[PDB]
Amino acid sequence: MEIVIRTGSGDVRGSKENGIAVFRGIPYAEPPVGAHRFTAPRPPRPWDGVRDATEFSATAPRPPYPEAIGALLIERFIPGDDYLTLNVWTPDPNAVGLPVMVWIHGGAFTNGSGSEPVYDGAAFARDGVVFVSFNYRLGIIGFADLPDAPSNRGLLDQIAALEWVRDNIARFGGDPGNVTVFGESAGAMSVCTLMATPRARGLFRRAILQSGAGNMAVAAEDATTIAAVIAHRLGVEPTAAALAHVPVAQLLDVQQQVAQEIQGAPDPAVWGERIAGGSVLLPFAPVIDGELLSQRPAEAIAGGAGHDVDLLFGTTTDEYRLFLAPTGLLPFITSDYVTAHLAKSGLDADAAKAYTAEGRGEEPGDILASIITDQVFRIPALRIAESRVDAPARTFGYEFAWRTPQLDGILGACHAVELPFVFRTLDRAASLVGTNPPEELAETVHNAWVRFATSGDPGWPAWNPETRSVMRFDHPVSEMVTDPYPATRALWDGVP
Repeated sequence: MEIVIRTGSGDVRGSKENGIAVFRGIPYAEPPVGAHRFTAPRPPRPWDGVRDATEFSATAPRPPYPEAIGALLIERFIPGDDYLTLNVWTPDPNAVGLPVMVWIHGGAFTNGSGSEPVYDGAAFARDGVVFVSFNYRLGIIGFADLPDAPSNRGLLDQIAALEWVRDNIARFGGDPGNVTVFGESAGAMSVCTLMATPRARGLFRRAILQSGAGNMAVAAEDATTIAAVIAHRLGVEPTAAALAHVPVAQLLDVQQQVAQEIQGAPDPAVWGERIAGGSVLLPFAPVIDGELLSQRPAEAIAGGAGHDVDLLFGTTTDEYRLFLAPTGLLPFITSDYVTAHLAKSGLDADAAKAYTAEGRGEEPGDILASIITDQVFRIPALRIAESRVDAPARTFGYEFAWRTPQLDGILGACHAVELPFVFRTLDRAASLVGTNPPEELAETVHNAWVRFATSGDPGWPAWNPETRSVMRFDHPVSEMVTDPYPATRALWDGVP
């Protein structure tokens, strides 16, 4: 049952699990402890002999998800400091040139891990694909901007993991020249960021963006404000020199309070006018630091970044209901709040009527969820696709429309719902998808992902601005649709 493969830092021992070879917790960077919380990832100290790679490693420090989210998205924490590791599933390390899929987990840049049970790679390996997942630094440690630390450690970690794949995956049966990077939410936003980052050059041939685009980056001046507030609350200076010594529980407490304040209504006396006015979507997203990431990923992609990479992208029909619906408070939202929200984007109150006309909500709270779905997910995804009209590589789109039955159906096809369908891990995701989700749909979705990694074509017509065609996944029927929701789409043509 043991299987020993040579890496770059030494031999690792995995296990053969039913025609599949699995390796868990292969280190790709030295433990980021103390001052090394904030330094660039360092390749692991090489070793003689065989290091065990049969168990998942520690995961990155993270606070709990907010209570309502956390009941639906149940995380598995693994203790320890040696968390910059990756995991490989392959049908046979001696195979020749298999497609390689590298998963970047989501979690708002503060949560998640590569080793969550829902991200199990076995179904990909069974289908002839080498699958890799990994952990990267999160939150303050991963992304808070400090004058004495390289920016965006978590992005550097993702680059280091992808370099590990380039330099080692052939020994696991994979073609380094056929890597599809994929991710969901913050993982998909990370992929877009990597497309806009010169340091990530050549590390992937294809990309799958599940519910994330190029909008999620923190302006350098806002990151400086965020670090200053964090340091003030910790009673230390806003430097890596100071934060290297703060106990991690104290870091996570301040981090979680910052996350809560920015998600709500930030007090201008604490945060300044920009942040109080909503200039930060996620406060630990990658910083536009100027050297690693020179501009917001959306603008880089509009100028050609990633146009050589084949792209499959999509969103769920009801993305933002995950954040607004599960506590039963949607019915209290008022029309005047929706109108004020539309006004922040320069749209008139009657924009709400376009949502209702397209079946995207009759009550104000339902309309608000659809608006924010468009602002955060759907329109940013479409802007990337539109930018690629003349790209040499191919572009395909999907809409994941299957609705989860949890909480009497109130979530619809909410954010994250496609995850266990992609991975064929429905029995591990019942908190989000319920007890009896359709395995046929998991087969359909997962097989399309395998086809895309294999060939760059998921098996349906390419996306273009003429017909704007996407595969609408649902059960019992999945089928192509053209330019869904066109009137609500057109509302956003001139919005900043």
